[PDB]
Amino acid sequence: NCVANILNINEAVIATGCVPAGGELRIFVGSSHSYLIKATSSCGLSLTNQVFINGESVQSGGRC
Repeated sequence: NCVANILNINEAVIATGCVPAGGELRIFVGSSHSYLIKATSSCGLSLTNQVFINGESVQSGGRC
């Protein structure tokens, strides 16, 4: 499996979550917000037809 992490403008881990193999999971980031993270065959994290904001970035926390 793969891990999904969300960072803020300062590239600081603000959200965390787990993502299955070849799947996707929505993580909670902010007082009231969330972002969907899709895991590719190569554990590549990416958004689902959606864009980021405030510099929100995604990082692979590693293995679940």
